[PDB]
Amino acid sequence: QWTLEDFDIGRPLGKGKFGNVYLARERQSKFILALKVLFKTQLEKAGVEHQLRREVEIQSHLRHPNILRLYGYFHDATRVYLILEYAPLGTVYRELQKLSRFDEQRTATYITELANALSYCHSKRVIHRDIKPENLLLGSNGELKIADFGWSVHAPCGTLDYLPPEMIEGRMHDEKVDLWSLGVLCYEFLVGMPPFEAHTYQETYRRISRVEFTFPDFVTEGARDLISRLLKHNASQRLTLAEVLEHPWIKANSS
Ligand SMILES: Cn1ncc2ncnc(NCCc3cnc(NC(=O)Nc4cccc(C(F)(F)F)c4)s3)c21
Repeated sequence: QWTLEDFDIGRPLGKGKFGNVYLARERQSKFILALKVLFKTQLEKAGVEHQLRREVEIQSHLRHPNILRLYGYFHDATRVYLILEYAPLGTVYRELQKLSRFDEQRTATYITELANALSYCHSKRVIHRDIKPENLLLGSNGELKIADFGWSVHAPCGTLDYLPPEMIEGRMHDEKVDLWSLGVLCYEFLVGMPPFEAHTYQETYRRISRVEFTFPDFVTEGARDLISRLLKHNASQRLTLAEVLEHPWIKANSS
Protein backbone atom coordinates (compact mmCIF):
# COMPACT_ATOMS: atom_id res chain seq x y z
CA GLN A 1 0.00 0.00 0.00
CA TRP A 2 2.59 2.52 -1.23
CA THR A 3 2.46 6.30 -0.67
CA LEU A 4 4.43 9.19 -2.22
CA GLU A 5 6.13 9.83 1.16
CA ASP A 6 7.86 6.43 0.80
CA PHE A 7 9.87 7.67 -2.19
CA ASP A 8 12.71 10.12 -2.83
CA ILE A 9 11.91 11.83 -6.13
CA GLY A 10 14.99 12.36 -8.30
CA ARG A 11 15.71 13.60 -11.81
CA PRO A 12 13.33 13.53 -14.78
CA LEU A 13 13.87 10.43 -16.96
CA GLY A 14 11.57 11.74 -19.70
CA LYS A 15 8.46 13.69 -20.67
CA GLY A 16 5.28 12.06 -21.96
CA LYS A 17 1.88 13.24 -23.25
CA PHE A 18 0.06 11.83 -20.20
CA GLY A 19 2.76 12.66 -17.64
CA ASN A 20 6.42 12.65 -16.61
CA VAL A 21 8.83 9.89 -15.52
CA TYR A 22 11.15 10.51 -12.56
CA LEU A 23 14.01 8.50 -11.07
CA ALA A 24 13.08 7.44 -7.53
CA ARG A 25 14.41 5.78 -4.39
CA GLU A 26 12.46 3.70 -1.84
CA ARG A 27 13.34 5.33 1.50
CA GLN A 28 13.57 2.12 3.57
CA SER A 29 15.46 -0.25 1.26
CA LYS A 30 17.30 2.45 -0.75
CA PHE A 31 15.99 0.64 -3.88
CA ILE A 32 16.31 2.50 -7.18
CA LEU A 33 13.24 2.63 -9.40
CA ALA A 34 11.30 4.86 -11.78
CA LEU A 35 8.00 6.62 -11.03
CA LYS A 36 5.72 7.73 -13.85
CA VAL A 37 3.41 10.53 -12.73
CA LEU A 38 -0.02 10.55 -14.40
CA PHE A 39 -2.73 13.17 -13.81
CA LYS A 40 -6.18 11.88 -12.79
CA THR A 41 -8.00 14.70 -14.61
CA GLN A 42 -6.15 13.83 -17.84
CA LEU A 43 -6.99 10.12 -17.50
CA GLU A 44 -10.71 10.63 -16.89
CA LYS A 45 -10.85 13.20 -19.74
CA ALA A 46 -9.66 10.74 -22.42
CA GLY A 47 -11.62 7.87 -20.81
CA VAL A 48 -8.67 5.53 -20.28
CA GLU A 49 -8.97 4.82 -16.52
CA HIS A 50 -9.94 1.21 -17.32
CA GLN A 51 -6.96 0.77 -19.68
CA LEU A 52 -4.49 1.77 -16.96
CA ARG A 53 -6.18 -0.70 -14.59
CA ARG A 54 -5.92 -3.32 -17.35
CA GLU A 55 -2.21 -2.54 -17.87
CA VAL A 56 -1.48 -3.03 -14.16
CA GLU A 57 -3.42 -6.33 -14.23
CA ILE A 58 -1.53 -7.54 -17.34
CA GLN A 59 1.84 -6.54 -15.84
CA SER A 60 1.13 -8.24 -12.50
CA HIS A 61 1.29 -11.63 -14.24
CA LEU A 62 4.14 -11.20 -16.75
CA ARG A 63 7.74 -11.95 -15.76
CA HIS A 64 10.55 -11.79 -18.35
CA PRO A 65 14.03 -10.14 -18.42
CA ASN A 66 13.17 -8.40 -21.70
CA ILE A 67 9.97 -6.90 -20.23
CA LEU A 68 10.16 -3.80 -17.98
CA ARG A 69 8.50 -4.69 -14.67
CA LEU A 70 5.47 -2.77 -13.40
CA TYR A 71 5.36 -3.42 -9.65
CA GLY A 72 2.02 -1.78 -8.85
CA TYR A 73 0.42 1.65 -8.55
CA PHE A 74 -0.92 4.25 -6.12
CA HIS A 75 -2.77 7.59 -6.15
CA ASP A 76 -3.40 10.50 -3.76
CA ALA A 77 -6.07 12.95 -4.97
CA THR A 78 -5.04 14.44 -8.31
CA ARG A 79 -2.28 12.14 -9.63
CA VAL A 80 -1.63 8.45 -10.34
CA TYR A 81 1.85 6.98 -9.84
CA LEU A 82 3.20 3.87 -11.56
CA ILE A 83 5.98 2.00 -9.73
CA LEU A 84 8.35 0.93 -12.51
CA GLU A 85 11.61 -0.94 -13.06
CA TYR A 86 14.37 1.55 -13.90
CA ALA A 87 16.09 1.19 -17.28
CA PRO A 88 19.60 2.70 -16.79
CA LEU A 89 20.48 3.02 -20.50
CA GLY A 90 17.35 5.03 -21.39
CA THR A 91 15.14 4.53 -24.45
CA VAL A 92 16.03 2.94 -27.78
CA TYR A 93 14.42 6.03 -29.33
CA ARG A 94 17.22 8.09 -27.78
CA GLU A 95 19.95 5.61 -28.76
CA LEU A 96 18.62 5.71 -32.31
CA GLN A 97 18.84 9.51 -32.48
CA LYS A 98 22.31 9.37 -30.94
CA LEU A 99 23.65 6.82 -33.47
CA SER A 100 21.37 7.68 -36.45
CA ARG A 101 21.19 3.97 -37.30
CA PHE A 102 22.33 0.65 -35.78
CA ASP A 103 24.66 -1.95 -37.28
CA GLU A 104 23.36 -5.43 -38.16
CA GLN A 105 24.91 -6.94 -35.02
CA ARG A 106 23.05 -4.59 -32.69
CA THR A 107 19.84 -4.78 -34.75
CA ALA A 108 19.66 -8.60 -34.74
CA THR A 109 20.31 -8.67 -30.98
CA TYR A 110 17.43 -6.25 -30.36
CA ILE A 111 15.12 -8.26 -32.66
CA THR A 112 16.14 -11.51 -30.90
CA GLU A 113 15.47 -10.02 -27.45
CA LEU A 114 12.19 -8.48 -28.67
CA ALA A 115 11.06 -11.78 -30.21
CA ASN A 116 11.67 -13.51 -26.87
CA ALA A 117 9.65 -10.88 -24.97
CA LEU A 118 6.85 -11.12 -27.55
CA SER A 119 7.04 -14.94 -27.49
CA TYR A 120 6.38 -14.83 -23.76
CA CYS A 121 3.65 -12.21 -24.26
CA HIS A 122 1.83 -14.06 -27.06
CA SER A 123 1.91 -17.40 -25.17
CA LYS A 124 0.03 -15.68 -22.31
CA ARG A 125 -2.29 -14.39 -25.10
CA VAL A 126 -1.09 -10.78 -24.54
CA ILE A 127 -0.71 -8.58 -27.63
CA HIS A 128 1.33 -5.38 -27.27
CA ARG A 129 0.04 -3.41 -30.31
CA ASP A 130 2.35 -0.44 -29.55
CA ILE A 131 5.87 -1.61 -30.46
CA LYS A 132 7.96 1.49 -31.19
CA PRO A 133 11.39 2.94 -30.23
CA GLU A 134 9.83 5.15 -27.53
CA ASN A 135 8.32 2.05 -25.87
CA LEU A 136 11.59 0.13 -25.92
CA LEU A 137 14.04 0.65 -23.05
CA LEU A 138 17.59 -0.53 -22.30
CA GLY A 139 18.61 -2.34 -19.11
CA SER A 140 21.87 -2.05 -17.15
CA ASN A 141 23.70 -4.53 -19.43
CA GLY A 142 22.33 -3.01 -22.66
CA GLU A 143 19.46 -5.47 -23.18
CA LEU A 144 16.16 -4.47 -24.79
CA LYS A 145 13.23 -4.21 -22.38
CA ILE A 146 9.72 -3.68 -23.71
CA ALA A 147 7.46 -1.26 -21.81
CA ASP A 148 4.05 0.45 -21.88
CA PHE A 149 1.26 -2.14 -21.97
CA GLY A 150 -1.37 0.61 -22.01
CA TRP A 151 -2.75 -0.21 -25.46
CA SER A 152 -2.36 -3.95 -24.86
CA VAL A 153 -5.30 -6.33 -25.22
CA HIS A 154 -5.96 -10.07 -25.16
CA ALA A 155 -6.03 -12.43 -28.16
CA PRO A 156 -7.48 -11.76 -30.63
CA CYS A 157 -1.99 8.45 -29.85
CA GLY A 158 1.17 9.13 -31.90
CA THR A 159 1.90 8.58 -35.58
CA LEU A 160 0.58 5.64 -37.63
CA ASP A 161 4.15 4.60 -38.48
CA TYR A 162 4.18 1.23 -36.66
CA LEU A 163 0.51 0.26 -36.98
CA PRO A 164 -0.41 -2.59 -39.38
CA PRO A 165 -3.06 -2.27 -42.18
CA GLU A 166 -5.65 -4.24 -40.15
CA MET A 167 -5.22 -1.86 -37.21
CA ILE A 168 -5.20 1.43 -39.12
CA GLU A 169 -8.32 0.42 -41.04
CA GLY A 170 -10.08 -0.38 -37.74
CA ARG A 171 -10.48 -4.11 -38.43
CA MET A 172 -9.80 -7.40 -36.61
CA HIS A 173 -6.25 -8.16 -35.44
CA ASP A 174 -4.34 -10.82 -33.46
CA GLU A 175 -0.75 -11.60 -32.34
CA LYS A 176 0.37 -10.94 -35.92
CA VAL A 177 0.22 -7.15 -35.34
CA ASP A 178 3.31 -7.32 -33.10
CA LEU A 179 4.98 -9.11 -36.02
CA TRP A 180 4.34 -6.29 -38.51
CA SER A 181 5.60 -3.81 -35.90
CA LEU A 182 8.71 -5.95 -35.32
CA GLY A 183 9.27 -5.77 -39.09
CA VAL A 184 8.88 -1.97 -39.09
CA LEU A 185 11.30 -1.70 -36.15
CA CYS A 186 13.91 -3.84 -37.89
CA TYR A 187 13.83 -1.43 -40.85
CA GLU A 188 14.15 1.75 -38.74
CA PHE A 189 17.00 0.21 -36.71
CA LEU A 190 19.05 -0.33 -39.86
CA VAL A 191 17.89 2.65 -41.96
CA GLY A 192 17.27 5.30 -39.28
CA MET A 193 13.66 6.10 -40.21
CA PRO A 194 10.51 3.90 -40.39
CA PRO A 195 9.64 2.45 -43.85
CA PHE A 196 6.37 4.41 -44.22
CA GLU A 197 7.44 7.87 -43.03
CA ALA A 198 5.53 10.81 -44.46
CA HIS A 199 4.94 14.46 -43.61
CA THR A 200 1.19 13.89 -43.42
CA TYR A 201 -0.92 11.32 -41.58
CA GLN A 202 -2.94 10.80 -44.77
CA GLU A 203 0.09 9.86 -46.89
CA THR A 204 1.41 7.47 -44.18
CA TYR A 205 -2.08 5.92 -44.34
CA ARG A 206 -1.69 5.39 -48.09
CA ARG A 207 1.81 3.94 -47.74
CA ILE A 208 0.91 1.44 -44.99
CA SER A 209 -2.31 0.43 -46.75
CA ARG A 210 -0.58 -0.39 -50.04
CA VAL A 211 2.59 -1.55 -48.21
CA GLU A 212 4.64 0.95 -50.24
CA PHE A 213 8.27 0.88 -49.06
CA THR A 214 11.78 0.73 -50.52
CA PHE A 215 15.22 -0.15 -49.16
CA PRO A 216 18.27 2.11 -49.41
CA ASP A 217 21.37 0.66 -51.12
CA PHE A 218 23.19 -0.26 -47.88
CA VAL A 219 20.58 -2.76 -46.62
CA THR A 220 21.79 -6.35 -47.13
CA GLU A 221 19.76 -9.13 -48.79
CA GLY A 222 19.41 -10.97 -45.46
CA ALA A 223 17.84 -7.92 -43.84
CA ARG A 224 15.87 -7.21 -47.03
CA ASP A 225 14.42 -10.74 -46.91
CA LEU A 226 13.44 -10.62 -43.21
CA ILE A 227 11.71 -7.23 -43.44
CA SER A 228 9.91 -8.15 -46.68
CA ARG A 229 8.61 -11.40 -45.13
CA LEU A 230 7.35 -9.46 -42.10
CA LEU A 231 5.81 -6.44 -43.83
CA LYS A 232 2.92 -8.24 -45.56
CA HIS A 233 -0.64 -6.90 -45.89
CA ASN A 234 -1.98 -10.41 -45.29
CA ALA A 235 -1.52 -10.95 -41.54
CA SER A 236 -1.75 -14.76 -41.77
CA GLN A 237 1.19 -14.79 -44.22
CA ARG A 238 3.65 -12.91 -41.98
CA LEU A 239 6.55 -14.89 -40.50
CA THR A 240 6.21 -16.33 -36.99
CA LEU A 241 8.41 -15.39 -34.03
CA ALA A 242 9.99 -18.87 -34.22
CA GLU A 243 10.87 -18.36 -37.91
CA VAL A 244 12.17 -14.86 -37.07
CA LEU A 245 14.43 -16.30 -34.36
CA GLU A 246 15.66 -19.05 -36.71
CA HIS A 247 16.09 -16.70 -39.70
CA PRO A 248 19.57 -17.04 -41.34
CA TRP A 249 20.36 -13.29 -41.07
CA ILE A 250 19.10 -13.21 -37.46
CA LYS A 251 21.22 -16.23 -36.48
CA ALA A 252 24.27 -14.77 -38.28
CA ASN A 253 24.27 -11.33 -36.63
CA SER A 254 22.74 -12.00 -33.19
CA SER A 255 24.69 -12.37 -29.92
C1 LIG B 1 12.01 7.27 -20.08
N1 LIG B 1 12.70 6.28 -19.21
N2 LIG B 1 14.10 6.39 -19.19
C2 LIG B 1 14.57 5.42 -18.37
C3 LIG B 1 13.46 4.73 -17.89
N3 LIG B 1 13.34 3.69 -17.03
C4 LIG B 1 12.07 3.11 -16.60
N4 LIG B 1 10.90 3.70 -17.23
C5 LIG B 1 10.96 4.72 -18.08
N5 LIG B 1 9.84 5.24 -18.59
C6 LIG B 1 8.47 4.82 -18.34
C7 LIG B 1 8.22 3.60 -19.22
C8 LIG B 1 6.82 3.05 -19.05
C9 LIG B 1 6.60 1.74 -18.70
N6 LIG B 1 5.35 1.68 -18.68
C10 LIG B 1 4.59 2.71 -18.97
N7 LIG B 1 3.25 2.66 -18.95
C11 LIG B 1 2.45 3.70 -19.24
O1 LIG B 1 2.91 4.79 -19.54
N8 LIG B 1 1.13 3.48 -19.17
C12 LIG B 1 0.18 4.42 -19.45
C13 LIG B 1 0.47 5.78 -19.44
C14 LIG B 1 -0.50 6.72 -19.75
C15 LIG B 1 -1.79 6.31 -20.07
C16 LIG B 1 -2.09 4.95 -20.09
C17 LIG B 1 -3.49 4.53 -20.43
F1 LIG B 1 -4.26 4.67 -19.37
F2 LIG B 1 -3.94 5.32 -21.40
F3 LIG B 1 -3.51 3.27 -20.85
C18 LIG B 1 -1.11 4.01 -19.78
S1 LIG B 1 5.49 3.91 -19.29
C19 LIG B 1 12.31 5.28 -18.42
